[PDB]
Amino acid sequence: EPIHRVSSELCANCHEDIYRQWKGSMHAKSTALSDPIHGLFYQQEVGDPTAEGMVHKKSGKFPLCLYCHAPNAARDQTTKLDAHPAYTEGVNCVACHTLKTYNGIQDAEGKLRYGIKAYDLSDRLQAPIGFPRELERLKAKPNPHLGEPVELDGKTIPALTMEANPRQLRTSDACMGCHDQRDNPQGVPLCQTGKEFIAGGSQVACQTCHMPVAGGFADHSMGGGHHEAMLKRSIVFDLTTKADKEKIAAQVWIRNLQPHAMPTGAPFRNLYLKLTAYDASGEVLWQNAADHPSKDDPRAYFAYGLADDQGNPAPPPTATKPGDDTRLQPHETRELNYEIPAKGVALVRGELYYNLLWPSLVEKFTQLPAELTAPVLIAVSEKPI
Ligand code: HEC
Ligand code: HEC
Ligand code: HEC
Ligand code: HEC
Ligand code: HEC
Repeated sequence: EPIHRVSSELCANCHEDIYRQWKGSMHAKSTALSDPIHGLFYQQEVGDPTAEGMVHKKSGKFPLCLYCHAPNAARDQTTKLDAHPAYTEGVNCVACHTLKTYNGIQDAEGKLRYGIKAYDLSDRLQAPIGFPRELERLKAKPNPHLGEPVELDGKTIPALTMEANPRQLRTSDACMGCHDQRDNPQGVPLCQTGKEFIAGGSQVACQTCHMPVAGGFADHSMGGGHHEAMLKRSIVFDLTTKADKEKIAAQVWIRNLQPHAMPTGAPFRNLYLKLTAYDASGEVLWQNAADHPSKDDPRAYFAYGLADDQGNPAPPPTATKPGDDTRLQPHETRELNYEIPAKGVALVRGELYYNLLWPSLVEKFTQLPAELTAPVLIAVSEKPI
Protein backbone atom coordinates (compact mmCIF):
# COMPACT_ATOMS: atom_id res chain seq x y z
CA GLU A 1 0.00 0.00 0.00
CA PRO A 2 2.69 2.65 0.73
CA ILE A 3 4.34 3.94 -2.34
CA HIS A 4 7.85 2.80 -1.32
CA ARG A 5 6.73 -0.81 -1.45
CA VAL A 6 5.32 -0.53 -5.02
CA SER A 7 7.33 -2.79 -7.38
CA SER A 8 9.16 -1.35 -10.37
CA GLU A 9 7.22 -3.94 -12.42
CA LEU A 10 4.07 -1.82 -11.91
CA CYS A 11 5.82 1.24 -13.35
CA ALA A 12 7.02 -0.81 -16.31
CA ASN A 13 3.45 -1.04 -17.54
CA CYS A 14 3.70 2.57 -18.79
CA HIS A 15 7.47 3.42 -18.65
CA GLU A 16 8.91 0.32 -20.37
CA ASP A 17 11.81 2.16 -21.97
CA ILE A 18 13.02 3.58 -18.62
CA TYR A 19 12.34 0.21 -17.00
CA ARG A 20 14.56 -1.54 -19.51
CA GLN A 21 17.43 0.89 -18.82
CA TRP A 22 16.96 0.80 -15.06
CA LYS A 23 16.77 -3.00 -14.87
CA GLY A 24 20.19 -3.42 -16.31
CA SER A 25 21.79 -0.83 -14.07
CA MET A 26 23.75 -1.26 -10.87
CA HIS A 27 20.97 0.64 -9.10
CA ALA A 28 18.64 -2.31 -9.81
CA LYS A 29 21.47 -4.70 -8.83
CA SER A 30 22.62 -2.85 -5.69
CA THR A 31 21.74 -5.33 -3.01
CA ALA A 32 23.89 -8.05 -1.58
CA LEU A 33 21.63 -10.53 -3.43
CA SER A 34 22.35 -9.07 -6.86
CA ASP A 35 25.86 -7.67 -6.90
CA PRO A 36 28.37 -10.37 -5.96
CA ILE A 37 31.12 -7.80 -5.17
CA HIS A 38 28.97 -5.87 -2.75
CA GLY A 39 27.58 -9.20 -1.51
CA LEU A 40 30.98 -10.59 -0.59
CA PHE A 41 31.77 -7.44 1.48
CA TYR A 42 28.20 -7.37 2.97
CA GLN A 43 28.54 -10.99 4.10
CA GLN A 44 31.95 -10.30 5.61
CA GLU A 45 30.98 -7.05 7.30
CA VAL A 46 27.34 -7.56 8.26
CA GLY A 47 26.10 -11.09 7.54
CA ASP A 48 23.46 -12.99 5.63
CA PRO A 49 21.30 -10.75 3.38
CA THR A 50 18.46 -13.29 3.76
CA ALA A 51 18.36 -12.87 7.59
CA GLU A 52 16.26 -10.48 9.74
CA GLY A 53 17.95 -8.58 12.57
CA MET A 54 21.37 -8.37 11.13
CA VAL A 55 23.79 -5.69 12.44
CA HIS A 56 27.19 -4.53 11.47
CA LYS A 57 29.79 -7.00 12.87
CA LYS A 58 31.85 -4.11 14.41
CA SER A 59 29.41 -1.39 15.25
CA GLY A 60 26.39 -3.54 16.22
CA LYS A 61 24.06 -1.00 14.50
CA PHE A 62 21.41 -1.53 11.83
CA PRO A 63 23.53 -2.08 8.72
CA LEU A 64 24.43 1.32 7.26
CA CYS A 65 24.98 -0.31 3.81
CA LEU A 66 21.22 -0.63 3.43
CA TYR A 67 20.64 3.14 3.54
CA CYS A 68 22.25 3.35 0.07
CA HIS A 69 22.18 -0.24 -1.30
CA ALA A 70 18.65 -1.30 -0.20
CA PRO A 71 16.82 1.91 0.56
CA ASN A 72 13.33 0.56 0.89
CA ALA A 73 14.51 -2.15 3.30
CA ALA A 74 16.23 0.49 5.42
CA ARG A 75 12.99 2.59 5.25
CA ASP A 76 11.10 -0.38 6.73
CA GLN A 77 13.85 -1.18 9.36
CA THR A 78 14.48 -4.66 7.92
CA THR A 79 17.61 -6.56 6.94
CA LYS A 80 15.86 -9.48 5.21
CA LEU A 81 16.41 -8.38 1.68
CA ASP A 82 14.73 -11.32 -0.05
CA ALA A 83 11.35 -10.82 1.54
CA HIS A 84 9.77 -8.36 -0.81
CA PRO A 85 10.35 -6.81 -4.27
CA ALA A 86 10.73 -3.38 -2.65
CA TYR A 87 13.93 -4.76 -1.07
CA THR A 88 15.17 -7.07 -3.84
CA GLU A 89 14.98 -4.26 -6.38
CA GLY A 90 17.64 -2.19 -4.60
CA VAL A 91 17.70 1.44 -5.70
CA ASN A 92 14.40 1.23 -7.53
CA CYS A 93 11.85 3.61 -9.09
CA VAL A 94 10.11 4.51 -5.90
CA ALA A 95 13.35 4.71 -3.85
CA CYS A 96 14.61 7.51 -5.97
CA HIS A 97 11.22 9.01 -6.78
CA THR A 98 10.13 9.42 -3.11
CA LEU A 99 13.24 11.51 -2.09
CA LYS A 100 11.75 14.94 -1.34
CA THR A 101 14.25 17.32 0.30
CA TYR A 102 17.97 16.86 0.57
CA ASN A 103 19.23 17.79 4.10
CA GLY A 104 22.90 17.02 3.53
CA ILE A 105 24.89 14.16 4.88
CA GLN A 106 26.19 15.88 8.02
CA ASP A 107 23.67 17.03 10.53
CA ALA A 108 24.13 20.14 12.80
CA GLU A 109 25.78 17.95 15.47
CA GLY A 110 28.20 16.37 13.03
CA LYS A 111 26.47 12.96 12.75
CA LEU A 112 26.75 11.51 9.21
CA ARG A 113 23.38 10.59 7.76
CA TYR A 114 23.74 8.34 4.65
CA GLY A 115 21.47 7.50 1.81
CA ILE A 116 17.79 7.79 2.55
CA LYS A 117 18.67 9.25 5.98
CA ALA A 118 20.03 12.39 4.26
CA TYR A 119 16.55 13.22 2.98
CA ASP A 120 13.01 14.04 3.98
CA LEU A 121 10.96 11.36 2.26
CA SER A 122 7.50 11.74 0.67
CA ASP A 123 4.54 9.43 0.41
CA ARG A 124 4.03 10.93 -3.11
CA LEU A 125 6.14 10.44 -6.15
CA GLN A 126 8.45 13.32 -7.02
CA ALA A 127 8.92 14.46 -10.61
CA PRO A 128 10.90 17.11 -12.51
CA ILE A 129 7.74 18.73 -13.95
CA GLY A 130 4.79 16.75 -12.65
CA PHE A 131 1.39 17.71 -14.03
CA PRO A 132 0.72 21.38 -13.32
CA ARG A 133 -2.81 21.33 -14.50
CA GLU A 134 -4.55 23.55 -11.96
CA LEU A 135 -5.21 26.24 -14.58
CA GLU A 136 -6.94 23.66 -16.85
CA ARG A 137 -9.10 22.49 -13.93
CA LEU A 138 -10.00 26.11 -12.94
CA LYS A 139 -11.21 26.98 -16.45
CA ALA A 140 -13.10 23.70 -17.12
CA LYS A 141 -1.56 6.58 -21.80
CA PRO A 142 -3.79 6.35 -18.82
CA ASN A 143 -2.29 8.66 -16.18
CA PRO A 144 -2.44 7.45 -12.58
CA HIS A 145 -0.57 10.56 -11.36
CA LEU A 146 -3.64 12.97 -11.50
CA GLY A 147 -5.30 12.12 -8.24
CA GLU A 148 -7.19 8.86 -9.02
CA PRO A 149 -6.81 5.17 -10.01
CA VAL A 150 -6.99 4.34 -13.64
CA GLU A 151 -7.76 1.29 -15.74
CA LEU A 152 -5.09 -0.01 -18.00
CA ASP A 153 -5.70 -3.13 -20.22
CA GLY A 154 -8.54 -4.19 -17.90
CA LYS A 155 -6.40 -3.97 -14.71
CA THR A 156 -6.93 -1.27 -12.05
CA ILE A 157 -3.79 0.85 -11.49
CA PRO A 158 -3.92 2.48 -8.09
CA ALA A 159 -3.56 6.26 -7.76
CA LEU A 160 0.22 7.07 -7.83
CA THR A 161 0.02 10.59 -6.59
CA MET A 162 2.76 12.91 -7.72
CA GLU A 163 4.26 16.34 -6.92
CA ALA A 164 6.48 18.57 -8.96
CA ASN A 165 9.95 18.93 -7.43
CA PRO A 166 12.43 20.40 -9.95
CA ARG A 167 15.13 21.24 -7.40
CA GLN A 168 15.32 17.69 -6.15
CA LEU A 169 14.98 15.92 -9.45
CA ARG A 170 17.07 18.17 -11.71
CA THR A 171 20.09 18.89 -9.50
CA SER A 172 22.69 16.85 -7.68
CA ASP A 173 20.27 16.64 -4.75
CA ALA A 174 18.97 13.59 -6.63
CA CYS A 175 22.28 11.75 -6.07
CA MET A 176 24.23 13.20 -3.15
CA GLY A 177 22.79 11.27 -0.18
CA CYS A 178 24.22 8.06 -1.64
CA HIS A 179 27.13 9.46 -3.60
CA ASP A 180 28.60 12.47 -1.63
CA GLN A 181 30.80 10.71 0.91
CA ARG A 182 31.26 7.68 3.05
CA ASP A 183 33.73 7.55 5.89
CA ASN A 184 35.23 4.79 7.90
CA PRO A 185 34.71 4.85 11.64
CA GLN A 186 37.80 6.96 12.21
CA GLY A 187 36.41 9.59 9.78
CA VAL A 188 38.66 8.68 6.89
CA PRO A 189 36.99 9.06 3.55
CA LEU A 190 36.36 5.82 1.65
CA CYS A 191 34.15 7.36 -1.14
CA GLN A 192 34.37 11.12 -1.74
CA THR A 193 32.77 11.92 -5.09
CA GLY A 194 31.21 15.10 -3.52
CA LYS A 195 34.39 16.58 -2.07
CA GLU A 196 36.02 15.93 -5.40
CA PHE A 197 33.15 17.62 -7.23
CA ILE A 198 33.47 20.68 -4.93
CA ALA A 199 37.19 20.93 -5.30
CA GLY A 200 37.03 20.77 -9.06
CA GLY A 201 34.62 23.66 -9.26
CA SER A 202 32.16 22.28 -11.85
CA GLN A 203 28.60 23.62 -11.92
CA VAL A 204 27.26 20.65 -14.10
CA ALA A 205 24.47 18.50 -12.45
CA CYS A 206 25.29 14.76 -12.30
CA GLN A 207 22.25 14.15 -14.55
CA THR A 208 23.60 16.15 -17.43
CA CYS A 209 26.18 13.45 -17.98
CA HIS A 210 24.57 10.40 -16.28
CA MET A 211 20.91 10.80 -17.33
CA PRO A 212 21.23 12.21 -20.80
CA VAL A 213 18.36 12.98 -23.03
CA ALA A 214 18.39 10.17 -25.61
CA GLY A 215 15.47 9.05 -27.60
CA GLY A 216 13.66 12.04 -25.97
CA PHE A 217 13.74 11.30 -22.26
CA ALA A 218 16.28 11.00 -19.43
CA ASP A 219 18.30 7.80 -19.87
CA HIS A 220 18.12 5.69 -16.64
CA SER A 221 20.97 3.24 -17.52
CA MET A 222 23.42 5.21 -15.32
CA GLY A 223 26.44 3.14 -16.21
CA GLY A 224 29.83 3.64 -14.72
CA GLY A 225 32.59 1.14 -13.91
CA HIS A 226 30.53 -1.87 -14.98
CA HIS A 227 30.14 -0.38 -18.48
CA GLU A 228 33.02 -0.41 -20.91
CA ALA A 229 31.58 2.24 -23.34
CA MET A 230 31.21 4.71 -20.60
CA LEU A 231 34.75 3.97 -19.35
CA LYS A 232 36.24 4.54 -22.87
CA ARG A 233 34.61 7.91 -23.03
CA SER A 234 35.71 8.93 -19.70
CA ILE A 235 39.24 10.02 -20.59
CA VAL A 236 41.26 11.26 -23.57
CA PHE A 237 44.36 9.12 -23.98
CA ASP A 238 47.26 9.82 -26.34
CA LEU A 239 50.89 8.75 -26.86
CA THR A 240 53.51 10.96 -28.55
CA THR A 241 57.15 10.06 -29.20
CA LYS A 242 60.18 12.16 -30.17
CA ALA A 243 63.77 10.99 -30.74
CA ASP A 244 66.06 11.71 -27.85
CA LYS A 245 69.66 10.61 -28.60
CA GLU A 246 69.70 6.79 -28.52
CA LYS A 247 66.37 6.83 -26.65
CA ILE A 248 62.80 7.39 -27.64
CA ALA A 249 61.14 10.02 -25.41
CA ALA A 250 57.53 8.77 -25.03
CA GLN A 251 54.86 11.10 -23.59
CA VAL A 252 51.61 9.64 -22.36
CA TRP A 253 48.81 12.23 -21.97
CA ILE A 254 45.69 11.31 -20.02
CA ARG A 255 42.90 13.92 -19.69
CA ASN A 256 40.10 13.23 -17.19
CA LEU A 257 36.88 14.45 -18.82
CA GLN A 258 34.98 14.22 -15.47
CA PRO A 259 34.33 16.86 -12.78
CA HIS A 260 35.05 14.23 -10.08
CA ALA A 261 38.21 12.16 -9.80
CA MET A 262 38.90 9.35 -12.19
CA PRO A 263 38.17 6.80 -10.84
CA THR A 264 35.68 8.19 -8.35
CA GLY A 265 33.54 6.34 -5.80
CA ALA A 266 34.56 3.07 -4.15
CA PRO A 267 37.99 3.23 -2.67
CA PHE A 268 39.22 0.16 -4.47
CA ARG A 269 38.74 1.45 -7.96
CA ASN A 270 42.02 1.80 -9.79
CA LEU A 271 43.66 2.32 -13.17
CA TYR A 272 47.06 1.47 -14.47
CA LEU A 273 49.11 2.34 -17.53
CA LYS A 274 51.10 -0.28 -19.46
CA LEU A 275 53.58 1.15 -21.93
CA THR A 276 55.50 -1.36 -24.01
CA ALA A 277 58.07 -1.13 -26.84
CA TYR A 278 58.29 -3.98 -29.37
CA ASP A 279 60.66 -5.06 -32.11
CA ALA A 280 59.38 -5.68 -35.66
CA SER A 281 58.68 -9.36 -34.83
CA GLY A 282 56.45 -8.23 -31.97
CA GLU A 283 58.85 -9.25 -29.18
CA VAL A 284 58.96 -7.04 -26.12
CA LEU A 285 62.04 -4.89 -25.77
CA TRP A 286 61.01 -2.64 -22.89
CA GLN A 287 58.10 -2.13 -20.53
CA ASN A 288 57.33 0.48 -17.91
CA ALA A 289 56.20 -2.17 -15.49
CA ALA A 290 57.33 -5.68 -15.66
CA ASP A 291 54.26 -6.88 -13.77
CA HIS A 292 51.67 -4.58 -11.95
CA PRO A 293 52.48 -0.89 -11.91
CA SER A 294 51.49 -0.63 -8.26
CA LYS A 295 54.76 -2.46 -7.54
CA ASP A 296 56.81 -1.74 -10.63
CA ASP A 297 55.95 1.80 -11.76
CA PRO A 298 53.91 3.70 -9.13
CA ARG A 299 53.44 6.81 -11.25
CA ALA A 300 51.52 4.56 -13.64
CA TYR A 301 49.11 3.32 -10.85
CA PHE A 302 46.14 5.63 -10.32
CA ALA A 303 44.54 4.71 -7.00
CA TYR A 304 43.57 5.76 -3.48
CA GLY A 305 44.88 4.06 -0.35
CA LEU A 306 44.24 4.44 3.35
CA ALA A 307 46.83 4.45 6.06
CA ASP A 308 47.53 4.02 9.77
CA ASP A 309 49.11 6.70 12.02
CA GLN A 310 52.52 5.74 10.62
CA GLY A 311 51.48 6.49 7.00
CA ASN A 312 51.57 2.88 6.05
CA PRO A 313 48.75 1.04 4.28
CA ALA A 314 45.87 -0.04 6.40
CA PRO A 315 42.62 -1.88 5.76
CA PRO A 316 39.76 0.57 5.18
CA PRO A 317 37.98 -0.37 8.48
CA THR A 318 40.92 0.39 10.77
CA ALA A 319 42.64 3.15 8.83
CA THR A 320 43.08 6.43 10.74
CA LYS A 321 44.53 8.64 7.90
CA PRO A 322 44.12 8.99 4.06
CA GLY A 323 46.94 7.33 2.12
CA ASP A 324 48.35 8.71 -1.08
CA ASP A 325 45.92 9.48 -3.90
CA THR A 326 47.27 9.16 -7.35
CA ARG A 327 43.90 9.08 -9.11
CA LEU A 328 43.32 11.63 -11.81
CA GLN A 329 41.94 14.73 -10.20
CA PRO A 330 38.84 16.52 -11.44
CA HIS A 331 39.48 17.64 -15.03
CA GLU A 332 43.18 16.87 -14.68
CA THR A 333 45.47 16.29 -17.66
CA ARG A 334 48.43 14.13 -16.47
CA GLU A 335 51.60 13.84 -18.52
CA LEU A 336 53.93 10.89 -17.96
CA ASN A 337 57.37 10.82 -19.56
CA TYR A 338 59.38 7.81 -20.37
CA GLU A 339 62.86 7.25 -21.85
CA ILE A 340 62.90 4.07 -23.89
CA PRO A 341 66.14 2.56 -25.30
CA ALA A 342 65.70 2.92 -29.09
CA LYS A 343 67.62 -0.18 -30.34
CA GLY A 344 65.29 -2.32 -32.44
CA VAL A 345 62.06 -0.59 -31.44
CA ALA A 346 59.47 -0.70 -34.21
CA LEU A 347 56.29 0.02 -32.12
CA VAL A 348 55.48 1.79 -28.81
CA ARG A 349 52.00 0.88 -27.46
CA GLY A 350 50.19 2.34 -24.49
CA GLU A 351 47.29 0.70 -22.80
CA LEU A 352 45.13 2.08 -19.96
CA TYR A 353 43.35 -0.48 -17.73
CA TYR A 354 40.45 0.08 -15.34
CA ASN A 355 39.76 -2.22 -12.41
CA LEU A 356 36.73 -2.49 -10.05
CA LEU A 357 38.97 -3.83 -7.26
CA TRP A 358 42.51 -3.55 -6.00
CA PRO A 359 44.90 -6.28 -7.14
CA SER A 360 45.16 -7.59 -3.54
CA LEU A 361 41.44 -8.18 -3.58
CA VAL A 362 41.41 -9.77 -7.06
CA GLU A 363 44.17 -12.12 -5.97
CA LYS A 364 42.31 -13.08 -2.80
CA PHE A 365 38.71 -13.40 -4.03
CA THR A 366 39.16 -15.59 -7.00
CA GLN A 367 35.62 -16.99 -6.95
CA LEU A 368 34.24 -13.66 -8.04
CA PRO A 369 33.16 -13.81 -11.68
CA ALA A 370 36.25 -13.34 -13.86
CA GLU A 371 34.31 -10.89 -16.06
CA LEU A 372 34.08 -8.56 -13.06
CA THR A 373 37.57 -8.81 -11.81
CA ALA A 374 39.65 -8.77 -15.04
CA PRO A 375 41.32 -5.53 -15.96
CA VAL A 376 39.26 -3.57 -18.45
CA LEU A 377 41.13 -2.12 -21.43
CA ILE A 378 39.77 1.39 -21.69
CA ALA A 379 42.29 3.18 -23.99
CA VAL A 380 44.98 2.21 -26.49
CA SER A 381 47.48 4.31 -28.45
CA GLU A 382 50.12 2.95 -30.90
CA LYS A 383 53.01 4.76 -32.50
CA PRO A 384 55.22 3.19 -35.19
CA ILE A 385 58.90 4.02 -34.94
C1 HEC B 1 0.22 4.10 -16.65
C2 HEC B 1 -0.89 3.41 -16.21
C3 HEC B 1 1.29 4.54 -15.68
C4 HEC B 1 1.86 3.88 -14.59
C5 HEC B 1 1.65 2.46 -14.11
C6 HEC B 1 2.86 4.74 -14.04
N1 HEC B 1 2.92 5.90 -14.80
FE1 HEC B 1 4.30 7.40 -14.53
N2 HEC B 1 3.55 8.38 -16.01
C7 HEC B 1 2.45 7.98 -16.76
C8 HEC B 1 2.19 8.95 -17.80
C9 HEC B 1 1.09 8.89 -18.86
C10 HEC B 1 3.07 9.94 -17.65
C11 HEC B 1 3.25 11.15 -18.54
C12 HEC B 1 4.30 10.92 -19.63
C13 HEC B 1 4.46 9.61 -20.34
O1 HEC B 1 5.46 8.88 -20.04
O2 HEC B 1 3.62 9.29 -21.24
C14 HEC B 1 3.94 9.56 -16.50
C15 HEC B 1 4.98 10.39 -16.08
C16 HEC B 1 5.76 10.01 -15.00
C17 HEC B 1 6.84 10.81 -14.53
C18 HEC B 1 7.30 12.11 -15.13
C19 HEC B 1 6.41 13.33 -14.84
C20 HEC B 1 7.24 14.52 -15.32
O3 HEC B 1 7.80 15.30 -14.53
O4 HEC B 1 7.25 14.81 -16.52
C21 HEC B 1 7.44 10.09 -13.52
C22 HEC B 1 8.63 10.52 -12.67
C23 HEC B 1 6.70 8.88 -13.32
N3 HEC B 1 5.67 8.84 -14.26
C24 HEC B 1 6.99 7.84 -12.46
C25 HEC B 1 6.29 6.69 -12.31
C26 HEC B 1 6.61 5.66 -11.41
C27 HEC B 1 7.87 5.79 -10.51
C28 HEC B 1 5.74 4.64 -11.54
C29 HEC B 1 5.57 3.43 -10.66
C30 HEC B 1 5.52 3.61 -9.24
C31 HEC B 1 4.79 5.13 -12.58
N4 HEC B 1 5.18 6.32 -13.01
C32 HEC B 1 3.70 4.37 -13.03
C33 HEC B 1 1.69 6.83 -16.65
C34 HEC B 1 1.94 5.81 -15.77
C1 HEC C 1 17.61 7.29 -9.04
C2 HEC C 1 18.87 6.60 -9.20
C3 HEC C 1 16.46 6.98 -9.96
C4 HEC C 1 15.94 5.73 -10.28
C5 HEC C 1 16.30 4.39 -9.68
C6 HEC C 1 14.87 5.93 -11.17
N1 HEC C 1 14.72 7.27 -11.48
FE1 HEC C 1 13.43 8.13 -12.74
N2 HEC C 1 14.35 9.85 -12.63
C7 HEC C 1 15.37 10.16 -11.74
C8 HEC C 1 15.84 11.56 -11.92
C9 HEC C 1 16.84 12.28 -11.08
C10 HEC C 1 15.07 12.07 -12.91
C11 HEC C 1 15.15 13.47 -13.45
C12 HEC C 1 16.24 13.59 -14.52
C13 HEC C 1 16.59 15.06 -14.74
O1 HEC C 1 17.72 15.49 -14.52
O2 HEC C 1 15.75 15.78 -15.26
C14 HEC C 1 14.13 11.01 -13.37
C15 HEC C 1 13.18 11.20 -14.36
C16 HEC C 1 12.21 10.21 -14.57
C17 HEC C 1 11.14 10.36 -15.52
C18 HEC C 1 10.99 11.57 -16.46
C19 HEC C 1 11.79 11.21 -17.72
C20 HEC C 1 11.71 12.32 -18.76
O3 HEC C 1 10.60 12.88 -19.00
O4 HEC C 1 12.69 12.54 -19.49
C21 HEC C 1 10.36 9.21 -15.44
C22 HEC C 1 9.10 8.82 -16.22
C23 HEC C 1 11.00 8.38 -14.51
N3 HEC C 1 12.14 8.98 -13.99
C24 HEC C 1 10.52 7.14 -14.15
C25 HEC C 1 11.28 6.21 -13.43
C26 HEC C 1 10.89 4.81 -13.32
C27 HEC C 1 9.65 4.22 -13.94
C28 HEC C 1 11.87 4.15 -12.67
C29 HEC C 1 12.10 2.72 -12.42
C30 HEC C 1 12.06 1.86 -13.52
C31 HEC C 1 12.85 5.14 -12.32
N4 HEC C 1 12.46 6.34 -12.84
C32 HEC C 1 14.02 4.87 -11.63
C33 HEC C 1 15.95 9.31 -10.82
C34 HEC C 1 15.71 7.94 -10.76
C1 HEC D 1 30.14 14.59 -17.10
C2 HEC D 1 30.83 15.81 -17.24
C3 HEC D 1 29.93 14.07 -15.69
C4 HEC D 1 29.38 14.63 -14.57
C5 HEC D 1 28.73 16.01 -14.49
C6 HEC D 1 29.45 13.71 -13.48
N1 HEC D 1 29.97 12.55 -13.97
FE1 HEC D 1 30.15 10.82 -12.93
N2 HEC D 1 31.12 10.03 -14.41
C7 HEC D 1 31.31 10.53 -15.70
C8 HEC D 1 31.95 9.53 -16.59
C9 HEC D 1 32.32 9.78 -18.00
C10 HEC D 1 32.16 8.41 -15.88
C11 HEC D 1 32.75 7.10 -16.30
C12 HEC D 1 33.99 6.76 -15.50
C13 HEC D 1 33.86 5.62 -14.50
O1 HEC D 1 34.76 5.54 -13.68
O2 HEC D 1 32.91 4.83 -14.55
C14 HEC D 1 31.61 8.78 -14.54
C15 HEC D 1 31.57 7.85 -13.51
C16 HEC D 1 30.92 7.98 -12.30
C17 HEC D 1 30.77 6.94 -11.32
C18 HEC D 1 31.45 5.55 -11.35
C19 HEC D 1 32.87 5.61 -10.79
C20 HEC D 1 33.60 4.29 -10.76
O3 HEC D 1 33.40 3.47 -9.84
O4 HEC D 1 34.41 4.05 -11.71
C21 HEC D 1 29.98 7.49 -10.35
C22 HEC D 1 29.53 6.84 -9.04
C23 HEC D 1 29.63 8.82 -10.69
N3 HEC D 1 30.20 9.12 -11.90
C24 HEC D 1 28.86 9.69 -9.96
C25 HEC D 1 28.61 10.99 -10.34
C26 HEC D 1 27.88 11.87 -9.50
C27 HEC D 1 27.25 11.54 -8.14
C28 HEC D 1 27.86 13.13 -10.09
C29 HEC D 1 27.38 14.44 -9.63
C30 HEC D 1 27.87 14.86 -8.38
C31 HEC D 1 28.66 12.95 -11.32
N4 HEC D 1 29.08 11.68 -11.43
C32 HEC D 1 28.89 13.94 -12.25
C33 HEC D 1 30.98 11.83 -16.10
C34 HEC D 1 30.35 12.74 -15.28
C1 HEC E 1 20.92 5.67 -3.04
C2 HEC E 1 19.56 5.63 -2.69
C3 HEC E 1 21.33 6.18 -4.43
C4 HEC E 1 20.87 7.23 -5.13
C5 HEC E 1 19.80 8.26 -4.77
C6 HEC E 1 21.70 7.23 -6.36
N1 HEC E 1 22.57 6.22 -6.42
FE1 HEC E 1 23.87 5.79 -7.86
N2 HEC E 1 24.41 4.17 -6.89
C7 HEC E 1 24.01 3.76 -5.63
C8 HEC E 1 24.62 2.49 -5.27
C9 HEC E 1 24.39 1.84 -3.97
C10 HEC E 1 25.39 2.12 -6.30
C11 HEC E 1 26.29 0.85 -6.36
C12 HEC E 1 25.52 -0.43 -6.30
C13 HEC E 1 26.46 -1.62 -6.45
O1 HEC E 1 26.15 -2.67 -5.80
O2 HEC E 1 27.50 -1.59 -7.17
C14 HEC E 1 25.24 3.18 -7.33
C15 HEC E 1 25.94 3.16 -8.53
C16 HEC E 1 25.96 4.21 -9.43
C17 HEC E 1 26.80 4.30 -10.60
C18 HEC E 1 27.83 3.31 -11.03
C19 HEC E 1 27.21 2.26 -11.95
C20 HEC E 1 28.25 1.20 -12.31
O3 HEC E 1 28.41 0.86 -13.52
O4 HEC E 1 28.88 0.57 -11.45
C21 HEC E 1 26.55 5.52 -11.12
C22 HEC E 1 27.15 6.13 -12.39
C23 HEC E 1 25.48 6.13 -10.37
N3 HEC E 1 25.19 5.35 -9.27
C24 HEC E 1 25.01 7.42 -10.64
C25 HEC E 1 24.01 8.04 -9.91
C26 HEC E 1 23.42 9.31 -10.20
C27 HEC E 1 23.87 10.21 -11.35
C28 HEC E 1 22.45 9.55 -9.30
C29 HEC E 1 21.47 10.66 -9.21
C30 HEC E 1 20.78 10.93 -10.46
C31 HEC E 1 22.39 8.35 -8.45
N4 HEC E 1 23.41 7.50 -8.83
C32 HEC E 1 21.53 8.23 -7.34
C33 HEC E 1 23.07 4.42 -4.77
C34 HEC E 1 22.38 5.53 -5.19
C1 HEC F 1 25.96 5.38 0.71
C2 HEC F 1 26.52 6.42 1.50
C3 HEC F 1 26.60 4.06 0.85
C4 HEC F 1 26.85 3.34 1.99
C5 HEC F 1 26.43 3.67 3.38
C6 HEC F 1 27.49 2.13 1.59
N1 HEC F 1 27.70 2.08 0.20
FE1 HEC F 1 28.61 0.67 -0.86
N2 HEC F 1 28.44 1.75 -2.48
C7 HEC F 1 27.79 2.93 -2.63
C8 HEC F 1 27.90 3.46 -3.97
C9 HEC F 1 27.34 4.76 -4.43
C10 HEC F 1 28.67 2.60 -4.65
C11 HEC F 1 29.06 2.69 -6.13
C12 HEC F 1 30.41 3.34 -6.12
C13 HEC F 1 31.04 3.46 -7.51
O1 HEC F 1 32.28 3.72 -7.60
O2 HEC F 1 30.43 3.26 -8.53
C14 HEC F 1 29.00 1.52 -3.71
C15 HEC F 1 29.76 0.41 -4.10
C16 HEC F 1 30.05 -0.62 -3.20
C17 HEC F 1 30.97 -1.68 -3.52
C18 HEC F 1 31.52 -1.99 -4.86
C19 HEC F 1 30.43 -2.76 -5.65
C20 HEC F 1 30.73 -3.15 -7.06
O3 HEC F 1 31.79 -2.77 -7.65
O4 HEC F 1 29.94 -3.87 -7.78
C21 HEC F 1 31.08 -2.42 -2.43
C22 HEC F 1 31.92 -3.64 -2.23
C23 HEC F 1 30.32 -1.80 -1.40
N3 HEC F 1 29.68 -0.67 -1.82
C24 HEC F 1 30.05 -2.32 -0.14
C25 HEC F 1 29.37 -1.70 0.86
C26 HEC F 1 29.18 -2.22 2.18
C27 HEC F 1 29.64 -3.58 2.59
C28 HEC F 1 28.60 -1.29 2.98
C29 HEC F 1 28.25 -1.28 4.40
C30 HEC F 1 29.23 -1.77 5.30
C31 HEC F 1 28.40 -0.15 2.04
N4 HEC F 1 28.83 -0.51 0.79
C32 HEC F 1 27.81 1.05 2.37
C33 HEC F 1 27.18 3.66 -1.56
C34 HEC F 1 27.14 3.25 -0.24
